[PDB]
Amino acid sequence: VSLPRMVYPQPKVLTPCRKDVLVVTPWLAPIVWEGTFNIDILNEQFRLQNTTIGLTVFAIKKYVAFLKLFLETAEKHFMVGHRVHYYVFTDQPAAVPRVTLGTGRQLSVLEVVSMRRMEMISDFCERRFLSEVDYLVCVDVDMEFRDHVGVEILTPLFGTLHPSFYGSSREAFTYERRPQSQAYIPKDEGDFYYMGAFFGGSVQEVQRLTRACHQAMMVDQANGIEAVWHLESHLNKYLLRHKPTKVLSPEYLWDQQLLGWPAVLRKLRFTAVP
Repeated sequence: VSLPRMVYPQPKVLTPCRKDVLVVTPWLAPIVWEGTFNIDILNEQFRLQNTTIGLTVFAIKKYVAFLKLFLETAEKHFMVGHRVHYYVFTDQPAAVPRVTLGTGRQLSVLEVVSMRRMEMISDFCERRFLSEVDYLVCVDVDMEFRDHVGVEILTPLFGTLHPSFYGSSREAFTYERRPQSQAYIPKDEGDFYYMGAFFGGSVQEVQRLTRACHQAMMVDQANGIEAVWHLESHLNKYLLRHKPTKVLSPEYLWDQQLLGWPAVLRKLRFTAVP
């Protein structure tokens, strides 16, 4: 459908807002920073498609303690105005807190180890996710939303710049460096260091990613090697070879106690818990 008439400031071709950071990758994917997007336009575009976003977390053993703050803050900040389906995978269904949800938002508790996590997405819940949501977003539970995380992130496949490495040279990236591992990346390769804690995309692309990562992890297991940073290492190999269609800035994965609040971050949207 057509967008309706909208009144907003004209984009200025010769006076770009963000001159301090790279806002597009060399394969022409946007890198999402505050000041690159008009959220009203994006909200219109995605609401006209009746977009449903699946937010998936694993909360095992003591990590169930983090669910209340995670879900409460997601209610304030994550995809507000859009349809949201939370999928909470846990070994303790009874410890999932009772959190009040806004309209058009639902929560499913799925009762159940990075390889086990990939199995849930690509195998056990494959049909379900295809039937229920348009996009899947995969995050860690020991986190809280502090600001807007919305449809600006949505795209066929995204990763997020790891907050410790966004300013680093590729030699410093903690990729798997042993050629015996399927996640191996040599010193002269690499675009970015993506964090394992925040990635997503269309259901089909996230399933493709998890299927590929699971295969790679099984091959490594058969060869008696475990990648240095586990899923994160495999995600980085996958995203090197299959370029993401958006990259999220570190606004989307931050640790203020560890890293402060640098000028390059206008907002701190999703953060580690103090």
